[PDB]
Amino acid sequence: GSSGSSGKKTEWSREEEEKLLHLAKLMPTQWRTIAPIIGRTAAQCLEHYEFLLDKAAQRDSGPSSG
Repeated sequence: GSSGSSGKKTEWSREEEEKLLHLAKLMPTQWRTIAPIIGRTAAQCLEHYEFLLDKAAQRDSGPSSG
């Protein structure tokens, strides 16, 4: 039981992201630590992070054959 209003949901910001990509890469197996280091929960950090990776690819910007 919920409503389409602010509260349960949580939108990230350029800042939260930038730092996320950094930490995530630093310790991809320490979400339990990055969570409290960023502000969001382990699940939130991982969930959001992973989402970014895919989001980036989708971006029209063509990938760099590597």
